[PDB]
Amino acid sequence: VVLQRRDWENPGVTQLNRLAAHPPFASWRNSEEARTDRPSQQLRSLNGEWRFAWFPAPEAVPESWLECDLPEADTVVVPSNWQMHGYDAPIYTNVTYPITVNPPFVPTENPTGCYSLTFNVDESWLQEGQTRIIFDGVNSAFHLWCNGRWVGYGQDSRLPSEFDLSAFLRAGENRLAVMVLRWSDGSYLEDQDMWRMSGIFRDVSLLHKPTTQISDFHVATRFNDDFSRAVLEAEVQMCGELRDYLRVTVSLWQGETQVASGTAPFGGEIIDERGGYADRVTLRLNVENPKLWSAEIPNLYRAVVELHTADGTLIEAEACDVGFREVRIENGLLLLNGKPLLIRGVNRHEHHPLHGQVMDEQTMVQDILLMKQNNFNAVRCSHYPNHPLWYTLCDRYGLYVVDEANIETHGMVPMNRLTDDPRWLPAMSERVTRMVQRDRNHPSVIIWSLGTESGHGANHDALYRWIKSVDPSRPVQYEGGGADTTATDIICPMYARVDEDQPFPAVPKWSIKKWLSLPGETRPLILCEYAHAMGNSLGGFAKYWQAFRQYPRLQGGFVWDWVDQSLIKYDENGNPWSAYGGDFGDTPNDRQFCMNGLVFADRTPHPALTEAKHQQQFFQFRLSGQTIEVTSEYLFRHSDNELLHWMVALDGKPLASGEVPLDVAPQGKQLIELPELPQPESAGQLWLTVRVVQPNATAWSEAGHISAWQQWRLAENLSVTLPAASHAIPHLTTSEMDFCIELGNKRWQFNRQSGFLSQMWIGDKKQLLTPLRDQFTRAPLDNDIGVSEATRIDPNAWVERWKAAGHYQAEAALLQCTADTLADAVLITTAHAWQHQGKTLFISRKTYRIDGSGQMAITVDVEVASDTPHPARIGLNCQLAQVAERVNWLGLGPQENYPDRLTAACFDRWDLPLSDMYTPYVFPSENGLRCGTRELNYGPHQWRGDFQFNISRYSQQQLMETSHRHLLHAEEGTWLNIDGFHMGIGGDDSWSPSVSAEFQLSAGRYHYQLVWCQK
Amino acid sequence: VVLQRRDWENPGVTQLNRLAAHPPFASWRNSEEARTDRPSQQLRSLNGEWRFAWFPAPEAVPESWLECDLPEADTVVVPSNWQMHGYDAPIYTNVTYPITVNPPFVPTENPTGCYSLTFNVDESWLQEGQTRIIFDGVNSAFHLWCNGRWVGYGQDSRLPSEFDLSAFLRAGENRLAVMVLRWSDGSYLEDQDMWRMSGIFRDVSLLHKPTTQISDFHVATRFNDDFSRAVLEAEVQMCGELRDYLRVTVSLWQGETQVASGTAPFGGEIIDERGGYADRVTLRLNVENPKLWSAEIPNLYRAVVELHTADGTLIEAEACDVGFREVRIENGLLLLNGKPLLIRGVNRHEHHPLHGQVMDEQTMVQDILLMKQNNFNAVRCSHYPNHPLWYTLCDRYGLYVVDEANIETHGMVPMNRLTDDPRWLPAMSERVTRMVQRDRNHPSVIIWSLGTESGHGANHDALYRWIKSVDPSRPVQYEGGGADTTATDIICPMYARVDEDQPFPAVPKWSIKKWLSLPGETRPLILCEYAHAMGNSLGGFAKYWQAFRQYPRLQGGFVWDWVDQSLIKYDENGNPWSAYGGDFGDTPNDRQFCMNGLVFADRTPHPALTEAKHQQQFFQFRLSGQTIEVTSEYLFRHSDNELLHWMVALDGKPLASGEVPLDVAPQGKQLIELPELPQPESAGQLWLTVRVVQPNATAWSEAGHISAWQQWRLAENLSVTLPAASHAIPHLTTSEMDFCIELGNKRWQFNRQSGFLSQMWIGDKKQLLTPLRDQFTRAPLDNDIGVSEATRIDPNAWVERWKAAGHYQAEAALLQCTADTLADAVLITTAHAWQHQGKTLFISRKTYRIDGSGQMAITVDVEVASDTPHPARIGLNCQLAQVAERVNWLGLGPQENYPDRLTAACFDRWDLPLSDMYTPYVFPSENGLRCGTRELNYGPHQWRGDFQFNISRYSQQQLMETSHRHLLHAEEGTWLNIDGFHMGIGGDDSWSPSVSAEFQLSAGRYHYQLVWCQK
Ligand SMILES: [Mg+2]
Ligand SMILES: [Mg+2]
Ligand SMILES: [Mg+2]
Ligand SMILES: [Mg+2]
Ligand code: NA
Ligand code: NA
Ligand code: NA
Ligand code: NA
Ligand code: NA
Ligand code: NA
Repeated sequence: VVLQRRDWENPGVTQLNRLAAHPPFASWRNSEEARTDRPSQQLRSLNGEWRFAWFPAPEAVPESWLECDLPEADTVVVPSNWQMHGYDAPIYTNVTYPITVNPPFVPTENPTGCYSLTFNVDESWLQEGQTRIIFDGVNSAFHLWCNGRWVGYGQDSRLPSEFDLSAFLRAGENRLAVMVLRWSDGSYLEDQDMWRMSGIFRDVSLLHKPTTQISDFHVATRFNDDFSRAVLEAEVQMCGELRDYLRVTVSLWQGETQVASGTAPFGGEIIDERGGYADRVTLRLNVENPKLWSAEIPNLYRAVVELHTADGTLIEAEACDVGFREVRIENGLLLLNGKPLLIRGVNRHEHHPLHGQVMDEQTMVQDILLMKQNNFNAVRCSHYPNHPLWYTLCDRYGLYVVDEANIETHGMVPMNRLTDDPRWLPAMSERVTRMVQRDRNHPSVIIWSLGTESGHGANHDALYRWIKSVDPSRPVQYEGGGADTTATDIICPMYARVDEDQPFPAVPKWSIKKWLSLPGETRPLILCEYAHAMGNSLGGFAKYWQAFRQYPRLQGGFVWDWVDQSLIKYDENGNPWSAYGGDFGDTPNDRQFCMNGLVFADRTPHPALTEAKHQQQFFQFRLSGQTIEVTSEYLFRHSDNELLHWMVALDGKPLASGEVPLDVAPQGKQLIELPELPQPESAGQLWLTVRVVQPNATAWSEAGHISAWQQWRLAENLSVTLPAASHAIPHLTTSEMDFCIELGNKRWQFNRQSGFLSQMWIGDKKQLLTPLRDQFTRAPLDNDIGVSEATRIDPNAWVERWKAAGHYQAEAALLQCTADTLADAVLITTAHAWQHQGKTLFISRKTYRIDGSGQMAITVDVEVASDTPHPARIGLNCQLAQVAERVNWLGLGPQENYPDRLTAACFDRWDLPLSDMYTPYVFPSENGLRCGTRELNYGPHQWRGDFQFNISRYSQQQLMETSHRHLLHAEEGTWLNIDGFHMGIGGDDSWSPSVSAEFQLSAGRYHYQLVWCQK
Repeated sequence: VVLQRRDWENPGVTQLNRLAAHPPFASWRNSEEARTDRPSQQLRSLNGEWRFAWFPAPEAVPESWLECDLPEADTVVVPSNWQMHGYDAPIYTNVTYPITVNPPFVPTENPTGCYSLTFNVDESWLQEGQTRIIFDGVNSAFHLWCNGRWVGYGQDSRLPSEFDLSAFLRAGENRLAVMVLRWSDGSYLEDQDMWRMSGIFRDVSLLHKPTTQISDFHVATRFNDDFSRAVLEAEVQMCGELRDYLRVTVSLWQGETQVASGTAPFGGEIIDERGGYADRVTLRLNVENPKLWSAEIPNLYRAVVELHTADGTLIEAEACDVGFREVRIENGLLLLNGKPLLIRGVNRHEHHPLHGQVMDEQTMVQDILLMKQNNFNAVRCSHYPNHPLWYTLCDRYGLYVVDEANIETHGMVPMNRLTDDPRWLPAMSERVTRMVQRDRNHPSVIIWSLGTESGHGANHDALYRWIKSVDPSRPVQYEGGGADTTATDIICPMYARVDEDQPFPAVPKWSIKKWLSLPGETRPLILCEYAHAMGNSLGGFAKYWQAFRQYPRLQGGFVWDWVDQSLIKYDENGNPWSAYGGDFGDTPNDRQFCMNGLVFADRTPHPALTEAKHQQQFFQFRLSGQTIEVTSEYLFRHSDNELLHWMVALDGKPLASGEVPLDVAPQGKQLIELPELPQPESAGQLWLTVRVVQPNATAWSEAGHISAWQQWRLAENLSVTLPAASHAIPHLTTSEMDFCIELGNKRWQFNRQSGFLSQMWIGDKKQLLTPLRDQFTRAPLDNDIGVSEATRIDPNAWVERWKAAGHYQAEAALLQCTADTLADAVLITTAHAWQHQGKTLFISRKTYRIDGSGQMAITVDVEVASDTPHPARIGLNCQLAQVAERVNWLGLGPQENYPDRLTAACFDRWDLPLSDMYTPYVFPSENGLRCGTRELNYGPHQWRGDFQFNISRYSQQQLMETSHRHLLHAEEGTWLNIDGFHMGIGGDDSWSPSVSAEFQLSAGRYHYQLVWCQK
């Protein structure tokens, strides 16, 4: 019958014989074990070694398999995705569905996973009560057999499916058989931008409950106006036979102290003309001066729910963690415990590079620590309900959660083709309701979300009202259909810009500042997705946070996203490398669009991460005279684990420094008086750096953790002294093909046909492998490329503007090249013009001055044609012969920084190994820049001026021709790029031009100067 | 798989392979036929003779039935209910489920109907296009096979279920097999107070459409401030292969005149980031000064939707009737076309005494004509979507409709057990959504309803918002959970009273005047059920209408209900009788509670109908001197078919009459002067009577139809003349046992032991069969009985208060009986005491004065113990010897009227046959009373005074002992009851006391006088 019905091609059938959803159960038979959240004997794990066989379709599955293990089958770990074991390929597609769009049908070649397990069941579990099996995650649909008999069917990859096995088991050995289909009618609602995989990827377990049992329970907390009194309200439901002797007790614990308690018989209030719920009871407990829950201080109580007899004999007990907090919207502001929130959030998919989409505790804890260490306070479950342990961990560590239902239909045309169709309402409702029924008691969950990218349909409206009706404690949001529909309490756009309107038809993304004050609008605005962190990204990030602070109704957003979705492949010699879309034969695919993280697959930080930490600081600073003003952005806590370190330095050289304790109230101010500063000996700029240090370790950080910092310029003494004139005078040697200059053990050569410095000698040794030439291009970033491909060009992306304008193909034509001997120097003058098909793009005019002391002063003036696309950079490059261990500079650092992403960097003297001067982005591009530099040292070379640079073993050319980082090979010597000017990187999104006007190189005339010498 | 799946015990499966729901289609291939609504060749009826066999379960059905006709099966007529043909019993239950409550399961003994049909299909339908089958109604679930192969499955008994037969049909003979189950998981949502039947009870048809087709269309009409401009908006959706040459044209017609037109290609406006619906188009037509639709004047246009090509080739045509009207709630008022409605409504089930739940045109038309003739302007579809033809007739004749979803869970405990469970959301949503998708283009449908008596659950909220999202042109209403929840735009209580609060816990029925002004309340109030019309009922009906008129926000209600649900059975002689609950072996049952109508099952009126007509009049009246002031309650029309008849009479005798045209604007007044009336000579009371008459016939009434009336007392001249002094004197004859009085041929006898008038003689004929005695009781009405039964007594009911107090068993004790001889008369004086168990209930003191003219003046004074329950009446009864043909009276008439139901009756001189003085209620009770009577004539007898009376061949004893009207037999002679005072009949409901305080007999001391003579 099962192969005849094809329930996996019927959106009217989403389960068969499946049990009702509920909060996490353990069925404790002792109240103390429940209180302390220790393991339960009534909850067994079935994870471990199972039997597995792969089939191309469900028609290919032999009928013997229902009763006998297949000898052809293998032994594999569960939980797992079968693509991670090599049985078939994982696919990466973004918008376009991985199957033909023909609802409700799927392909006839539908890969099939046959899992089986032989296991023991104890006699005690069968004599009394109810034994159930629980599958936490099966992708995407499945049929279940026990001892050869059919049990039932289930869909939705991301929520538990449970079945009663009481009538099916025997004492001793038992056999489970699970048939997992890769594709089903459920797939039409699971079109998230991620790897498409399948199998049993979350926990399997077995739970024993009594016959008379707790079948559901709800906890609520409401408050008086000043939060000095609370009422905890708990509604409990039972199953089994109803008797007068039955009782529930809900008791509230704080550590080992019981603070409140209530006991009552079953039989709720009268509800209508037919009475009340005889199988339900409500308990109300008064709590005076409750400790409140927030992400700043995650205060938790333990609630224990006991079903028992009047006389006091336990039947069973459940329990959960309780956080006393209020979430409400008033006067256009989202409030937590009466104060306006500021969301420092991120989006987080469940991803591991080795295990695929299987989640474990070690990884989850690793993620939460990094988040909190980097000033984040909120997370979005993009875009499905998470592993149940996630919520418990957020409750305990302190993070605000947006729990989101497993619905995305991005690939339909138009986007709401299913979500407006009443025949898809049943399948949709189950994905929203079963989420709310499971997670409604977690305090970390503050907002419900209806899914993502499914346009706006009437089904969203019904399900919105359903949530508001069953759970008034929490606001509901939904971005689809323009981000401000009747199905959202919060304006929640994706990738809307700070100042810039993007007036798309029907679904415009307004500037967030403008969006608030549209006629009739009153709601708060929090971006569900912003600052697309693909590759070298996060430009313009400070612009959001400046707006967030100034505008009360702008309350933050969630960065896209946390972690790169790369996977590990192995080569011939057995070495691992990071792979993205296409790398498995998967076609069509969306290549590297699956890598948008602030961290790599293995949780190493991208440079963008430090920019997020600095801008998301909790302390704000102002300087007046000798006075630092410190302001706190905390809403509830004092600065009880904070001190201020201050230091003053003269061009990197330390002069004075000290410490002061921080004692600031939430929203308060503290004025710190700096002592009399000693007077500086010499020329240079004085800088002040402050940083907030945490002396004591926490649950989430180490002793000495740095949480905030800020810099200021102090007094400047400009250099007014002439370097006393030297004895020596440089000598010029004119040839037809070269101008050569000599001074002691140093030699310079200017080629008279190319017009550039072709070689330079210290003593006798060659310093250059390539001539010193102008450069107006960069190895293109992901933001520069957008969705542009070889076979389908988008002419609007920056890379295509540059290609079509000939910027990459342009050839330097020499206009002028003269030499003159002066009293104490030699002066070389050059001029070049870069042309493409008869159009002059660039003109570069230079003078090189070599004086008696071996210093070379280079002066550059560039003209750029007003009607060419603004250049990526204006600077110089060369390949040095020398390979040295260390790079030393006086400028912004120590990490990678660009003009629109440099606020986190500080001015000082930095020193790193060469390999650190390279950011290993999986898709290679321009990387490693440092800005605002006054001095650079590498080997015996020193450059001075006011410039930006990168230094590495990889040419811009290798970087732009190579697609995977592991395919790069180090070149002879070190490629040096020194720019007078560099274009911003943008990243408000990664599919259209996103570099803001004030970071484009549009001035038409540019000037910079540099001194090159030996040290 | 069909027997193994058991899809009828699974609320997660409500259909298999069923096509989407849609507005009435006919697939016309000629535009002129679509416009004129003439028959289509592409829509065949399959109604007529089919084959049928009955089984006790689906397991008992032979497999040969799929392949071949069963020799044992009978030929029967479809549509029908198989209970109406005798195959099993119909069941009457009100609240309690007809099956054991154990969701989702049904009994293993499940009466199965096996239907089959052999039919031919036109050759062309096989070559190309799509052939579907439509079942408008199947009760309650079914499986379908064509030519032995399985097609699909269907639930919901009240909306059409459609299937594609294209891959199934063949040349020549085809056979349909339809397996119909009585019970399903669908029955849990179908617990309406009604007979429970089964089968194929609505139409069956075949529809042939092109492969490229119209699959959906919506029509909407919106207006400017004063309705002088309209825009008609029509959205159209297609199925099949998209071609650039395709087009849609929507044209609007009034008769043969095209008023507006619009044409466009497919491809709607951009909706989201993925574009728009390429398979859809939206047309907008301008209409200046549109004829507006209302129930007063049902102005209709015709819209024709053509799917064609660019060069003018038609593919197919659909169509509908369009009414230009706006429905909105503003400032707490329900407005139609800017004006506040006053709903004169009624609930109506689909019921026929012979054919059960099968509807036909003739019965439908008959129903509508009788409603309009009685001043009803609105109907409620209790409690499911009706036969499609009903909405077409309502559009055309003009009645406001409340379309109701087929959801009632009355029998659950608590009432919302299912409707609050997310696992019942899918089954529920299909009942709401598929109603709306079908009926949204009907103009007569002004309000959507979510069902009835299912409590208030979160599923109601979700479906409330769904309707408001897809159709904002109509308010949504729902009564469950207290009548004023968040799932209704209208306060819509059932049986809430005018002045009296009933503060039930959780779900109080506040008095309707009070309900309006509760703190925070702003909504309009229209009762969804009021004035329960069970048996002798509708007392206090005037009180509702007075308040409807004084309070702008009380906008009317729907009477419960239209027609008695009695069925026809046949006895031993084959003579018909009216049957109710229990008479088919059906048990448990709710007896006569299925009979609640204003009309009998055959559409003969109850007396209550005329009271509805009068209180619901559209013209109000005031008299001031010679001035009659007429006011119109019409909102839209002038009195263009209305004249006023006036007449003045002196104690029934005509003195003057006239006619005046009526020309009153909507909400207008008109003053009409009376000519000065000729002076009346003799004593008496003058009465003015006015009626409004329609001189011309309409679509719903004949010429001469009376639509409104009113009466006033004018001048009274009190009688002062002495009667003619008679010359004879009455003689007394005493014995120990009797006082006899004699005058001429006349003779009176008084029993000195009982104390009553025991016999009277006119010459030598006895006039009495039973002595003249006080009576304080009545054969209890349904309102008297309530839910009280022999096996479960309700002590609070009036009949039980009377039974327990001994009213029915009280025996008369004689206290005093004397005779005196005066100058010209004989005086008899009596005193009686009625006692029960040593307690005195009533005392009656009488005098009888028999004088020289032969007249007998009876004076009566009664005491009623304040602590006894107030009596049903204070009067006299006796059984007269004579049986006569006519009854003639001066008083309120001509129909049955009671003290709290007599506003419709007029004071005049009435003359009827004796049988019209008896109302044949199916469950017999007190009936046929007439109030305000000053003179009664019957045979040679005449009674003068100021009394209430009823006259018949049936004693109060027989009426109370007999349960069915057909089991009554005429008694010898005639039973007369003459009351001085009679209690009200009540009727606000029929399950608690409902007679208002001022219509109960509580004065304690009563007085009345009669004169009995032979005229
Ligand atoms: Mg399915
Ligand atoms: Mg997407
Ligand atoms: Mg079913
Ligand atoms: Mg009911
Ligand atoms: Na803000
Ligand atoms: Na992505
Ligand atoms: Na590259
Ligand atoms: Na009113
Ligand atoms: Na009834
Ligand atoms: Na009776």
